[PDB]
Amino acid sequence: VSPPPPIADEPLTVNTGIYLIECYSLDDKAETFKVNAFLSLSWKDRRLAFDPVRSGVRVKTYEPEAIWIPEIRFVNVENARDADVVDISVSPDGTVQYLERFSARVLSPLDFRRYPFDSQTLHIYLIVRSVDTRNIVLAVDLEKVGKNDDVFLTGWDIESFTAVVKPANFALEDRLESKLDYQLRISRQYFSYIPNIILPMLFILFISWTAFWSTSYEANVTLVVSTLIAHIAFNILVETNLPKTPYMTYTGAIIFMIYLFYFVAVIEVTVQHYLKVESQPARAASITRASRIAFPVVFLLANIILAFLFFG
Amino acid sequence: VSPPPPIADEPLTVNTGIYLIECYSLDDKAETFKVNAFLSLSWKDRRLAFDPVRSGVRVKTYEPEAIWIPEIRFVNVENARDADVVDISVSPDGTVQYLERFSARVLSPLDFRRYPFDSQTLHIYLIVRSVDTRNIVLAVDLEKVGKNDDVFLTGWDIESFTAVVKPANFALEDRLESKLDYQLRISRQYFSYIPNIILPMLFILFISWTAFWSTSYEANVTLVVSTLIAHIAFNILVETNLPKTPYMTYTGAIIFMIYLFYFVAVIEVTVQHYLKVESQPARAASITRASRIAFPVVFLLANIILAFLFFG
Amino acid sequence: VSPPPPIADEPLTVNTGIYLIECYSLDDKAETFKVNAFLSLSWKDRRLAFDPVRSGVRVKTYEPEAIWIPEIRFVNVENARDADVVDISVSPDGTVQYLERFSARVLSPLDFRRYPFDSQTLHIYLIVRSVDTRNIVLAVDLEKVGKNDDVFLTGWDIESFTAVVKPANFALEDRLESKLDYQLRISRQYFSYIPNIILPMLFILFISWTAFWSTSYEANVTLVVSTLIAHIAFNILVETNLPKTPYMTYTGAIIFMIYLFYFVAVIEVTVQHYLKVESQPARAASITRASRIAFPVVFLLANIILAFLFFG
Amino acid sequence: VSPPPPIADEPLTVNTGIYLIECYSLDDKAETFKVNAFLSLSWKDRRLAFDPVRSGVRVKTYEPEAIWIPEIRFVNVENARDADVVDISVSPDGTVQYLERFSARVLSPLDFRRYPFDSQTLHIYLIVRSVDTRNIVLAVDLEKVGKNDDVFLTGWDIESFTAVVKPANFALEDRLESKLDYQLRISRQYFSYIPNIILPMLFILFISWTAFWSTSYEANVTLVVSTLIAHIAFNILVETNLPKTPYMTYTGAIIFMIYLFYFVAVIEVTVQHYLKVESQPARAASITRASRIAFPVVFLLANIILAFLFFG
Amino acid sequence: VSPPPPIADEPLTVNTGIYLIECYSLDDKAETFKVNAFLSLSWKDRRLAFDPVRSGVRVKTYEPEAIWIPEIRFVNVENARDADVVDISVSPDGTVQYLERFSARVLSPLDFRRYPFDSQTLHIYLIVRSVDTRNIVLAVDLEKVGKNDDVFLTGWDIESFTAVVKPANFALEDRLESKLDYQLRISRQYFSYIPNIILPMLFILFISWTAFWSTSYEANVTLVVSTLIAHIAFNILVETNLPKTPYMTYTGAIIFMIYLFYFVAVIEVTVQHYLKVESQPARAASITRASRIAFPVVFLLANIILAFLFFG
Repeated sequence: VSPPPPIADEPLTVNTGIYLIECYSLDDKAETFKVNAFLSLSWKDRRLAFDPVRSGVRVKTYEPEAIWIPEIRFVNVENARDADVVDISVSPDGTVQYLERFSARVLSPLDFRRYPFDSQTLHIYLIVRSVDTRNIVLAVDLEKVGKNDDVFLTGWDIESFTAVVKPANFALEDRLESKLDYQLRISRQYFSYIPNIILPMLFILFISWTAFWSTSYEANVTLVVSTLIAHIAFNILVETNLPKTPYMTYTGAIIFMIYLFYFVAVIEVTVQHYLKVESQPARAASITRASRIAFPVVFLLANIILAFLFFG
Repeated sequence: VSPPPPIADEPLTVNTGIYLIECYSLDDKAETFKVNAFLSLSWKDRRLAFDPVRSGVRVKTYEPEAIWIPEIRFVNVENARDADVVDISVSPDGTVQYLERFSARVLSPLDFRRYPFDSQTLHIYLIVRSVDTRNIVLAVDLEKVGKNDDVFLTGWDIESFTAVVKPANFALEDRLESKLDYQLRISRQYFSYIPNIILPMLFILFISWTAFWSTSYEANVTLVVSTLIAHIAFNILVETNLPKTPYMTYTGAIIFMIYLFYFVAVIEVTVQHYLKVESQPARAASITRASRIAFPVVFLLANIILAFLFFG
Repeated sequence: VSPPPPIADEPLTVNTGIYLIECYSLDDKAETFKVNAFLSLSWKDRRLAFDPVRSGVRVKTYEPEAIWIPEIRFVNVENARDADVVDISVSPDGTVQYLERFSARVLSPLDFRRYPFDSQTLHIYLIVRSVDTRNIVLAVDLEKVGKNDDVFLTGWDIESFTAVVKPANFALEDRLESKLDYQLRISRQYFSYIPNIILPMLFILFISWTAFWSTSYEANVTLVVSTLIAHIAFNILVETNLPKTPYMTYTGAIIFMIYLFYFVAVIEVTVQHYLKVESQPARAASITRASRIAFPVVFLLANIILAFLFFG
Repeated sequence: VSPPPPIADEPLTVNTGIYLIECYSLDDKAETFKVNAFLSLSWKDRRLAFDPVRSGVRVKTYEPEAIWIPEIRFVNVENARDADVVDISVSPDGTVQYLERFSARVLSPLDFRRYPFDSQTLHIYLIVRSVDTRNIVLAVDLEKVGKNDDVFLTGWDIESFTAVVKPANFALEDRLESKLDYQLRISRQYFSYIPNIILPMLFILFISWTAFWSTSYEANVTLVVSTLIAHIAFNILVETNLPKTPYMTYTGAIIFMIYLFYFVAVIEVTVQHYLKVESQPARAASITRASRIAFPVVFLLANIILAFLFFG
Repeated sequence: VSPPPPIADEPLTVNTGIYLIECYSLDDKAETFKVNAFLSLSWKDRRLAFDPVRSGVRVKTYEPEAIWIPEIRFVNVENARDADVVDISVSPDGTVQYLERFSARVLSPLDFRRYPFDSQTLHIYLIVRSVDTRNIVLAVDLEKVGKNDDVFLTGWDIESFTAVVKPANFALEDRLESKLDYQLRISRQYFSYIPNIILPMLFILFISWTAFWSTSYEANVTLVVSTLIAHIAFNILVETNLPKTPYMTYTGAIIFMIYLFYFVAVIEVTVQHYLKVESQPARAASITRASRIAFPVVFLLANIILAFLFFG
C-alpha cells in the first residue's frame, strides 16, 4: 500500500503516455469535446522491488490492487473521469506496466481570430499528488506517443498530438515539480464555408452596385434599401455559424465594412439626385461615372488591407 | 465464480444475439437513439460442466447468480446500460441460457450527403473481457437474429437488422479476437418533404422569372429584390429541417445555385434597362426573348448534372 | 418472503387499479407528461392464508414489509418510479390491501393528423414478474376505476380514464398472460387557436386578392409580393405552435394551398399586364372579372374537399 | 423513537411556521421558483413528557436525534428538499423547539389573464403522516408568521405571505385532517413594459393611418402593406415576453384587433381607389374624410370595451 | 473530535482567506460563474493545545483527520462544493495550517443599468456553525488576500478581489457574529460593442434622414418605412447581446427614442406632402429646411441628456 521507500535517494520517476482511440463532439459554442483513450504508466523501481522475483516459478507475474499505484487527475475536466483497469504486470527489477481506458470532458478554450481559416490547439493537463519526501517527477516516453489509431474528427484534421513540453506549474509557489502538457493541433476545413457564408453576401452586396447604371431615383432607393434589408436577413440566417465573441474578428470587420459601404451608397445616390434636381446634370453624371469604378477598387483595397492586418 | 478451466484446449465460444422490442427518438441534431431489446447468450461448455446432472431429480435446472456469466459492454453508449436478468437455466452437457432486457443510448453518426433521399445505418458494438488464457471468441446464431417484433420507427422504415460481420478490432495491437457488428439499415420517407421544403422554393424562384415579360424597370426591380428577400426568409423558416454540416450536400448546392440565378437575373434586368436607355430597343428585346427560354433550360440542365453528380 | 404456495391449483389473481390525483406538463414537443396517483392492489389468497387469524385479539391486523408483495413495473417511463407505501392491512381469509402514491414520466406518442381539432389517448402499461409455477394473472376492479378527483389538465379536457382492456402481450412468445392497458382519453380546446393562427392568415391572403380591382401593374406587383413576404413572416412567427412532423397534416396542406394560390395570382397579374400591353384590353378585363369570382369559389371548394378528406 | 402515547385522549397538535430568507428565479416559462427559508415546529406534549426534568441540573436541555420528530413533505416540489437541523431544545413540560433551513423548487401555476397588470399567488403545501390512533392535526402560530427579512424579488413586489387558511384536503376520502396553505401574494411592476412592448406597436399602427391624407394609390399600398410587415416583425421580436397560453388574454385580443384594423384599412384604400377610377371623386373624398375621424374613435371605443371586459 | 474547550474565556478566532486559481464561464443570462481556488484557515489555539509538543522528536508534525476542523459552507452556491484536503500541519502552540482546493457555482446577480459600460461585483459568502458556548468569530489575514495568479476572465478585467468587510448577518436575530464578504470587482471591455451594436443602428437611422433632401412622396415613404423595417430586423438580430430586464436601461431608452424619431419623420413627410398638395409650396419648403437642421440637433441634445441622466 505504501509507496516505495526512498532507498535510491532520488525522486521516483513515472514515465507516462496516452493513446487516442476516439474523439468527437467538438462544439464551438461550449468549447467542449470528448476524449476516449488508453493511458499507460511506467516506474523507476530499479533500486529495489517489493516483488523482485526472477525465477521461472511465476512467469509474467501480475500484481493485485493491493500494490501501490500513482493517483493522477485532470485539472480541466469537470466532475471526474471513468477509468477501468485492464492490465497490471510486474517485470524483473520492478518496472510494472499499468494500462486502462478512460473517458473525460476536457475544458479548452478557442480563439476565433481567423474563424474560417483558424488553427486551434486542445490542451490536456494532469498532475500527481506527492507522498512522503521523494517526488513523483513525471516524464514522457516517445514509444507510446499516441494517436496513430485512424481516429478522425469531422470538420477538422489532425497534424500532431503531443509536442511534449513540461511547463513549470505555479500555484502559490507550491511544492510541485511541473505539469505535463499535451497539445492536440487541428486545422479547419474551410472549403464548405465559401459557398455557404461568403459568396451569397458578396452577391447581395454586388446587387446593390447596379444603381450606378440607372437614373431613376425611386428604383435606386428601392434597390439599395431592400438590399440592406436582405443583408440583415442573411446575417440573421447565418448567425449560428458566426461566433459570438467579446473581441474583434475578421468576419465582424467585413460586416462592419459592408454596412459602411451601404451607407456611402445611399449618400451617393442622394447627392446625385440632389445635383440632378438643381439643373447640374454634368456634375451628377461625372460623379456617377467616377463611383462606378471607385467602389469596387476601394472594396478590394480594404479587403487586402484587412487580410494583411488579420493574418500577419 | 471462476470461468471453466481450459480442459478442451480450445477457447470458449459464446453464441449471442439480440431481439428488438422498441426503438424510438431518432433525432438528427444529436445523432442519438434509444434501443430496448432482449439479449441472449449461449455457451460452449461441452467438454465438461460444473452441473452435468442429467437425471430426473432436477428437471430443467436453473442456476443462481453464483455461477460465472460473461461480462460484455457497449463501446458506443455513454454511461452504462440498465439490465435486469429474467431467465437462467442449465441443460445437460452445459449450454446454459441467459436472457435479459436492457436499455441504452447508442452513439452513431449520420451522413447527410443525400438528406431528403438518404439511407442510414445504425451500428451496435460489444466486446467481452478475456479471462485466464482461453479466449471468449464470440459468434452469432441466426435463430435469434432479432427484429420481427412489429417494431416501427416514425419517419423511417426498416429493411434489415444484422448482416452479421465480425470486423477485426484494432487498439494498439491488443489481444482481442474481434468485435461484433450489428447494422440496422433504415430508409427515409421523403414524400412529406416535397410539398414542405421543395415546392415552395421552386414557386418563389419561378415568380421572379416573370420579369422577362415586362418592360417596367421599377416593377422588375421590385419583383426580383423582393423575391430574393422572400427566399432568404423561407430559408430562415426551414433552417431546422435542413442539416447543418461541415461538408457539401445536395440542398446546399441547390440553394447556392438559386442565389447565383438571382444575381444573374438582376444583371440581365440592369443590362436590358441600360440598353433601352441608350436607344437600342432591338438588342434589349432580343436579349429578353433569348433569356425567357435560356433561364429554365439552364436551370433544368444544372439540376440534372447535380442529380447525376450527387447520386452516382 | 416466498409467494403463497400453489395450493389451489389455480394462478393467483391480483386485482389492481389506480386513482388519479394530479397530472400536468403535457408538452407537444417531447410527448411527455407527469402523473401522480394512488395505486391499489388486491389478492386471491382465499384457499389459505399465512395470517388467517379471525379472532378479536388482533382487530384489523396490519402486516410488515416481511410479507410478500407483487413487483410491478411501467414499461413506458424511463428510469424508475418513486413509490411510498402508506397502508398495508390483512383481512380474514387473506385479501390484503396495499395502497401507495407514486410519480412517473410516461412516454406516449401523439398523432397530429387533425392538430387543432384532434383527440389523443395517453397509454399506461404495467406488468408483473411471475414466480414459481403459478401465474400472477392480473384483473381490474371497477370500484377503484380512478379519476373523479377534480383533476384538471390545462388546454384539454378529460372524457374517460380506463376503458379497461387486456391486450395479449407478445415478446418472442414469452410466458406472460397479458398486459394491462389504461387509456386516458382527452380532447383539445380549439377556440383560442381561431383568432391566433387561423384568422390572421386568412386576412393576409384576402388582402392579396384586392389586386383584381386595380389596373396599376406596379401596385399589383407590390401588393402580391409583399403579401407573400408577410405570409412567410407569419409562418415563421407561429412555427412553434404548428407541429413539426414527418407525415402529412391538415395545416400543412392549407399552407401549401396558400402558396399555390399566391403563385397563380402572380401568373394572373402578369398575364393581364401582358395582354393589356399588346393592345387587347377586352380580354384582360374579361379575365380579371372572371378571376374576381373564380378565386374565392375555388378556395372554398378546395377547403371543403380537404375538410372531407382529412376528417372522414 | 415512538411518538408520545395517547395519554391525553386528544390528537397531538403541532404548531408550525416558516420564515423566508431569500427567494429568486421566478421564470414565467416553467412556472418555477426557488425558496430558502427557516421552518419551526412546536408540540402539544403537555399531558406528559419523556424528559419532564425541571431542576437546575440540566438548564436548557437539548435532545439528540433519537427523540421522535414529525415527518412532513411538500406535495408540490419535485424530488425532495434539503434540510439541515440546526437547533433542538426541550423545555419544561415538553414543548420542544426544532428549527432548520431548507431549499426546494416549488411548482405553482400562473394565470396570465392580465399579463402586464396581473397579480399572482404562489402556493406552498405540506402534510404530516399520521402514526397510531392519535392525529397530528396542524395549526399556525402568528408570532413566526414569516417574511420580514428584507427579501426582494426582482420584477415584482410582496404584499402578504400567509393569509393562513386550512382547506380540507380530499384524496379518495382519506383519513387526513386538513392541509396547510401558504399564499405568497405578489404584484408585477408594469412601468417598464409601456415603452418596450406597448408604445412601439401603437406608433407602428398610427403610421399606417397617414394614408387617409394622401391620394396616391401606390404610396398608400406601400405604406399599409409595409406597416403590416413591420407589425409582424415586431410581434416576432417581442414573442418571448408575451406568454404562450391555451386560453384568451388581453394582449392577444389587442393584436387580433390590430390585424382586423389593417384589413379594414386595406379595404378602405381599395374602395377609395375604385371609386376614384370610375369618375366619382366626391364619394371617395367624403369616404376618406369620414374614415379620418372614424378610425381613431372606433379604436378607442374598442379599447375601452376590452378594458372593461378583461378587468371586471 | 471535540472542539478545544473554552479555557481562555474568549471565543476561538479562525483566520481565513482564499487564493484564486482559475475562474471562467461568466454568462449574463443565468448570472452564474465557476470559481476554482485554494482556501486556507488559521487557529487561535494559543492558550492550550492538544498536541503542544515542541521537541525535535516530531519535526513539522502533521495531524490526521481525527482532529477537529471547522465546517464552513457557501450560502450562494447550489448543491455543495467539492473539496480535497491537501495539507494539514500543526506548529508549536497550536496554530494549525489547513489548505485545500475547491470548486463551486456561485449565484450572484448583475445590474445592467449601464450594460455596455457597466462595472459588476461578484460576491462570495461563507459562515461557520458554532459549537458549545465559545464562538467561532472569523477574521481575515491580508498575507493570503488572494488573486495574483495571472488569472484572466475573457471579456472583462479585474481591479480588486477582497475589500474585506464583515457585515452583520441577520436571520431572525440568530446567534451569529457576522458573515464574511468577498467582492470581486470587474469591468467590461466595451470597445468591441461600438462597431457591432452601436454604429450600424446609427447608420440605419441616418439613412432615413435623407428624405429631407427629396420632393418625391413615394421615394420618401419607401425610404422611411423600409428603414423602420430594417431597424426592427437589426433589433431582432442583436436581441441576444441586449439584456432582457424588468427595469429601465440605457439601450432601451435609446431604442424607444429611435422609434419616436421614426414616427416624427413619418409625420413630417406626410405634413410636407399635404401642404404641397394644397398649393402652399413655400411653407413646405421652409418646414423641410428647418427640419434638416432640427432633427440632428434634437437627437444630439436628447443623447446628451440621457447620458447625464443614466451616469450621474
